[PDB]
Amino acid sequence: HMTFKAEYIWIDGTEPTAKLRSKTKIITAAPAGLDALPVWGFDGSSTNQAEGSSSDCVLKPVFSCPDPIRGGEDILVLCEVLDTDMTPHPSNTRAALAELSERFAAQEPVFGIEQEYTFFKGTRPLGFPEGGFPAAQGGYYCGVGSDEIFGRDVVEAHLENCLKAGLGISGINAEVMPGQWEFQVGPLAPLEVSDQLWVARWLLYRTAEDFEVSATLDPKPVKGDWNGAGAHTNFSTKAMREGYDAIITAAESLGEGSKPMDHVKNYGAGIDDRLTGLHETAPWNEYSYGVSDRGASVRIPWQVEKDGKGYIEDRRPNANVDPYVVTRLLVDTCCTALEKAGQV
Amino acid sequence: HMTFKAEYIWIDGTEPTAKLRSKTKIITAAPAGLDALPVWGFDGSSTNQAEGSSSDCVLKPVFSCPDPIRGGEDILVLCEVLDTDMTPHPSNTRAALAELSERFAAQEPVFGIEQEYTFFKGTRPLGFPEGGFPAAQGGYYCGVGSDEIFGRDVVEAHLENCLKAGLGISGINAEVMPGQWEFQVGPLAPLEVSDQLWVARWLLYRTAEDFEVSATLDPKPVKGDWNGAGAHTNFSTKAMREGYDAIITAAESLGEGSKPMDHVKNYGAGIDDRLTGLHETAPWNEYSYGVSDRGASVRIPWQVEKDGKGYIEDRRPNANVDPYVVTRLLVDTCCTALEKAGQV
Amino acid sequence: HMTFKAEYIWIDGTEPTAKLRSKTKIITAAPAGLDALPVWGFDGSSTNQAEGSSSDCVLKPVFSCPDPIRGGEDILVLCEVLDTDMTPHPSNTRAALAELSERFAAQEPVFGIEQEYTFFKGTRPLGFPEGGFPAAQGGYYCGVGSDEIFGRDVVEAHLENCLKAGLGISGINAEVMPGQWEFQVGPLAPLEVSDQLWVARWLLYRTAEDFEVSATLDPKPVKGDWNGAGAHTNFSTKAMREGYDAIITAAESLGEGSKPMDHVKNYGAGIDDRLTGLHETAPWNEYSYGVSDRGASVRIPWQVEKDGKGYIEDRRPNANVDPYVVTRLLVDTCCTALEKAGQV
Amino acid sequence: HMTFKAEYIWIDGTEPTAKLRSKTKIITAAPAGLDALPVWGFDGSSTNQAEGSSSDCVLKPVFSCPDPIRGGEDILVLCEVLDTDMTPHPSNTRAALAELSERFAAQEPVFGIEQEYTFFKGTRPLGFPEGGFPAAQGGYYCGVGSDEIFGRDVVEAHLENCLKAGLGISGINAEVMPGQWEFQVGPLAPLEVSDQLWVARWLLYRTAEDFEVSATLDPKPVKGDWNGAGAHTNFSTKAMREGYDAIITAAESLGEGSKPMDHVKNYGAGIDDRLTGLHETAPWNEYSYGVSDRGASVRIPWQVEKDGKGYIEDRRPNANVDPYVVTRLLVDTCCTALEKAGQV
Amino acid sequence: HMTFKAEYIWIDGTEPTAKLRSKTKIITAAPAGLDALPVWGFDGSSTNQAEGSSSDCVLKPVFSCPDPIRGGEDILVLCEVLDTDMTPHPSNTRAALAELSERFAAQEPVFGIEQEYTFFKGTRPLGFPEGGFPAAQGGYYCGVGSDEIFGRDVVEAHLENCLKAGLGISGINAEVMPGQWEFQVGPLAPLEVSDQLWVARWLLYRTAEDFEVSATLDPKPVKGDWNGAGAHTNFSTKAMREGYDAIITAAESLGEGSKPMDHVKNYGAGIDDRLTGLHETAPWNEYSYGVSDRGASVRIPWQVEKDGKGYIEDRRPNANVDPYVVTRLLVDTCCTALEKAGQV
Ligand code: NA
Ligand code: NA
Repeated sequence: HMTFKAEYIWIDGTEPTAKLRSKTKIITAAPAGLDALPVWGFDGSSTNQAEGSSSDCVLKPVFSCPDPIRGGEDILVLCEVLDTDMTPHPSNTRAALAELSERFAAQEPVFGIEQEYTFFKGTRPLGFPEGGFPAAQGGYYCGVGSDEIFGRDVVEAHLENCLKAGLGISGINAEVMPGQWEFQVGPLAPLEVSDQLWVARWLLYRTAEDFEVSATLDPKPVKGDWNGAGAHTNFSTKAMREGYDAIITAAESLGEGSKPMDHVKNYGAGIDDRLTGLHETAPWNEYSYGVSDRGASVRIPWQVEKDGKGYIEDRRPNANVDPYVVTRLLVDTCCTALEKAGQV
Repeated sequence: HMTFKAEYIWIDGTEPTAKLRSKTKIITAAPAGLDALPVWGFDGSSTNQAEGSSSDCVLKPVFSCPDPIRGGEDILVLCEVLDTDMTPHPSNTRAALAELSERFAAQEPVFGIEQEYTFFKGTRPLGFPEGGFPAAQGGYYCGVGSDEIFGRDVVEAHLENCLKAGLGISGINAEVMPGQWEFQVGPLAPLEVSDQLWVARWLLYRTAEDFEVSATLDPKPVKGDWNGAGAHTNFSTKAMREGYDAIITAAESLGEGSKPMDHVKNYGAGIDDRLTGLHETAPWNEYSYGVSDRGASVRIPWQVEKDGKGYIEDRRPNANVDPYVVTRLLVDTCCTALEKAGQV
Repeated sequence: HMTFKAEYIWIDGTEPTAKLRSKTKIITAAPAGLDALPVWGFDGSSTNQAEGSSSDCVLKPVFSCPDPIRGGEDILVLCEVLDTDMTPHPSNTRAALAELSERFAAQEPVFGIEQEYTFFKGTRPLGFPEGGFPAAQGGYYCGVGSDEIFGRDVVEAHLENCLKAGLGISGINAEVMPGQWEFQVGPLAPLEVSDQLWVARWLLYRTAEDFEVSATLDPKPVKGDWNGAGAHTNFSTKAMREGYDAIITAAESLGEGSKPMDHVKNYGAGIDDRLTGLHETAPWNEYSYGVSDRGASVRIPWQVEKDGKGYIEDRRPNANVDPYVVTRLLVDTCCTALEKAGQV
Repeated sequence: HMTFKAEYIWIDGTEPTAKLRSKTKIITAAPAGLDALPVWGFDGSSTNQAEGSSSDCVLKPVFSCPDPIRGGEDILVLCEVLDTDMTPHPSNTRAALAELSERFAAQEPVFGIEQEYTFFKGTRPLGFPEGGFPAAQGGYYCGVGSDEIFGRDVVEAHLENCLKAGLGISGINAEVMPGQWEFQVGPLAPLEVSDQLWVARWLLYRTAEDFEVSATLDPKPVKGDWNGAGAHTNFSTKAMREGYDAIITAAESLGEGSKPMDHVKNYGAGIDDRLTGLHETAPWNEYSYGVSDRGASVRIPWQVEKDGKGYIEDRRPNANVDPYVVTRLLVDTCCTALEKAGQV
Repeated sequence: HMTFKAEYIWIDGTEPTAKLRSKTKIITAAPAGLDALPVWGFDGSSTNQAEGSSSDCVLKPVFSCPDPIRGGEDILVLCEVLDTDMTPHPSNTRAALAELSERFAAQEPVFGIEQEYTFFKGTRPLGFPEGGFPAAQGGYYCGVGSDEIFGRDVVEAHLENCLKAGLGISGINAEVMPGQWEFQVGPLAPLEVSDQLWVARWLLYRTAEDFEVSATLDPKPVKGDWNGAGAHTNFSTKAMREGYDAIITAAESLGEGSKPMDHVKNYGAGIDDRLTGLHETAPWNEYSYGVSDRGASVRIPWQVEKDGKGYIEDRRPNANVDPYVVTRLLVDTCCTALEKAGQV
């Protein structure tokens, strides 16, 4: 049997937005999926999962895939973080989703996440001239040419790495702001879409190291009329894919009670800076939904309304949202209302 | 079974000159030609097919070829743009040509397009020294050597890419201005010549990104005696290839009525800057045709006149002309006169 | 017959800290393991193993592995240094360890060494800006991304080289200080852990040459709150892996008599700069041990205390400790105390 | 069936020294040698082969070989230039040589050309320091090492390309001036040597583009005691290869009548700058010949005088001579004189 | 039939120190070793083998090997230089050695040469900072790491090149001065060691060209306490390999009569700058020999004295010595004395 490299990847307890951590384990064993991979540990003081004298943390594999960069038999191992007593660590946001995922498995929730990000070279946006601004927006989005496209080599390398890892990438595109890009993950189950997006994020930062650039998931990287970075989330249940009434209930459910504030205060840090009335999308403090409405909080695509079935698009989440969090909330809110409505 | 990349390419509604757009779709299916390729959509506001609050657009594949850059099983997909009701979008200029292509199919129109372009590095022409001018024109055209040739690495990469894509390239050459180049598409039927030229343009910008340079189809990139960039168009019907009388009819039809202004006002933005009396070609406001006359609006090549059959060359179109448009006008004007004349 | 390259590597007599030396021998003989390798010699005057007019030294191979850098049939040969009468040279610290390894072979001592190091470009730390300081520590440790990760290309290259060399590397990680890294060697027998670590160090310096950077094993490369570089050593015997009783015995033995100073004055040059009271760990001048205490001289991990068996961690050795010396001392102190207690 | 690239190369009508021009034709046909290769055309106004209103020029293939740079099935096509009536264009210097070649085919004339050139980076000689002079000549000629050798990478690539092209190269060497080089073509018949040399020149400029340097055939690139660039020509007939009497006849024919100025005024532009009394060879205004005399206009090598048979070397032609011209003149003068003398 | 490149390499008549010259010959023949290779010629005026009006020189192949740089079937041809009458040219030092080799062939003389050299980037030593000095000597010799090792990539390409050439390289190491290196050739017969060392020298300069650095065999490249470059020579005869009495006769013969001055004045230019009293070795004006004496002119290694048989080491020759000269002088002096002594 063989010796291989295992990259253990986890999420820390940094505030307001948590960060990825990883280290390499050299494993000398007979290959098997996930279940044969050892739990591991690290020092919490260094990752804000203590920054104190009593937290030592345990790494528990939850997802694994091939390491496309290292190649060969090497693998990536996404972990959840546990306390020494094997209970979920307070930073752990996966465990809550797993519970809700299981609770609502009958409805078969499916997600697509459109993850945006912006390239930087140091403090400078990669698409910006030093000490200045590029031409106004219009030619960057879905663009071509050196004048309007920045970081394509990175984006292509990242896309190839994600596919080699087996992640469900449906597309990529260049965004409205120069040096701003998007990739779409899904359609997938709530734990699976969330796990893959974190791994895909890890691949983006990591791939970009070789090109000596940085990527940021900051929602408003440059102040002004320059475009924000979102993480639009597409969501449906079997009933929603079957009929239009479920589609309306889900959209209505998000507008009920404290749910608008409940989601928005968990949809990523600095959300007030990105969600303004004037550009995309709607203000963070009011909820709306509509057909083909890019100004609404939630959009129902024109095809969905025509077909009387489909999915809905939540345009509120920031590019820096935790996928474990956004998926949990939408499943908790929408699926609960659908059960009550009998639209299951 | 396989996963492959599809780059969906389209033309936007930008004024005065429309621009290429592209995004990547990841497709998991059994390969089949074009008809099996899914229709797609995009948000028009970002592409001047709204820049408003109401436009959603549909992508309909019309042409496909291998992606020479990605390689393997990856492909390029040229699309036309439709409204949600599947009617042509106002930006769509292919549909009018497709209609005219059908109307005159018995005459069998064929086109060759000589597409010129100029390399730039930022705001600087690639062949120009920073802050200055190179030696006057004369040694650049069909030249050799580092002193007189700029961007050959890009040009060669681009040509190989076109051929791998299966495009009908007949030749390439270095042009009169330093860092100015030409490639020839044809001979082809009107839709095919127009589609392939658009894909070849897209390949040019995209190929040049890797070399950190820009290409421009601006008709007069440098003011003065420096050469303009045209897209000279060669055109014929079966009757023109058979006999000389149809050639004179074709040449005369372009000078009748409002046809000179009708063509010239669709022959690209900034045509007044390129079409001056003094150098190439003829002034934009007067129509002339002649045998072997490079100062004329339309030239009859000396071989065509010797053989009593051949084609004609329209020297008026700018390098920034829409191929869908220039082909449509020539088919409309020339083929209509030939039908009346009985020369079909 | 065939020719292959052999890199003869040794440790000099430099003070306070000894240095690696190497040269290449071209061998035309039939390959066989270690025993067929010729003894060799060198000039001591140049290596601080004379600095006089009478010392000629003999190189005798003790370990060999593939040269991962040269590749093919080429090999690395680690040697010990002997006088011309074939007795150990005064610089030789392996020979003391070899006697003790045999004397206590029944206890089956095993070591793991966590070897930290810092990248430099000239006098500047690789993770530091010129003339300045980076953001405070926190995001570097086990990090990802260009803002926080420096020297990863070297680290992957070094790790792949160690594994190709067949060395027992258990893991690597990015450390608390920017441009600081760690690799873990073990678990291994005392001479074997010591031999492989020296070869791994040589591989680090040599691999880093290709990237035009430097590595240092200096214990406090930057003054202040910036992290020191250590070589934490994990140690156990069969009795220790069997029971908790040996662990207390092992931990107390290190605190008895002159053993704290006996060890500490051999635990690397400049130890007073790294082992300060205020942060990790304990002052270089006081010995303490405790369960899960990162501030102690010796820590008993929580898993070890829970299982009533395991190993102990000596947090005192500097990154510049000689592994032959630190391993010898721990085996000498702990195994002697364990024998007396009957706990073997 | 297959598609391949054909690079049509020709010589223009520029004065005083004509220049190479080239463009690419994409061919989709079954390969066959030269005769199946299409005639082509170009615009003369841009190449000093019109600068007028009546010249359209015809490209007629006369020689072809593989394209060593493009590789595969791609080829280089050397053409001669014709008027539209298929007669030789005034710039065409090949046709005069072809008449004369056939006229004297019984004597079997053969030529070898030692073609010198100098590398430049912009206005700076590649072997020169910026703003200054290198050490005086002596260590450059046939030298080795970075201090004395400049452009070898270009030189090796050019040689490998020529051999891949099938050209008759006998040798290369580094010349007396730094960054000055030589290659030898031959021994060959007059049309072939001239054709191959032109292709070898074209390959030199073209290869050098990739290294971002220039090559010049200027006879005196740097003024002063720095060495000039010549094109020494080796010439013989069957009678000359047979006997010494023909050699004397050949050597004497060049000194008769107006033949010295007749040749010299066609031996390249700026010949007065290179051919001075003081160094090589003899002054441009006097004819001399001698055995082994490098200061003479024409040299009889010592082996030729020893063997009583051989060839002669004309040391007068500049590096910028047209090979079609020098070969025509030497054949015309010597072969005519040999005929009159009866030594054929 | 096939074509291969032959690089003809020779030594010039430059004073005080001769230089390598080379040119390329293109050969079209059936391959065979040495005997099938054509003699060639060159112009002496350019190479200090005339600097007059009467020398044309002949190249006669004496040694050949594969060209490791060109690879494939291409070869290096080391030549000796002859006058046109086929007698040895005055610059030729090989011919003298060939005579003594035959005269003393019965004694079976054998040589090893340790060839030192220093890297330069322009006028600056490669290991020196611009405008200053690096740390004092001690860590460079047999060193590792970017701080102390300079030019290793060149050294490695060169070593691999020499082995591919089939040259007898026994080892390489880094020397006391930064950017100073050594390779050892031998043990071999006098003509073979001398021929291989010249080819190895030629390969070093040539390999170093690709890295854009220079190598020098200057004996004292930086004035002061910085180390000189020598060419230590190991020498033995069959009798010396058999017994110690022969060893003593050889060491004494070198101290007799005019032998110390005869050798020293032929041991390379600038020997007085390297051979000073203070340091290594002995002053150029005094002869001494001793066992293990690094300060003696000639050293008898300790193994030789222990075993009562072996070789001797002449530490006097400069790195810029002609191997043909040092080997001849050593054979003449020692072997002559051994014949008289009856120790043959
Ligand atoms: Na990050
Ligand atoms: Na030299």
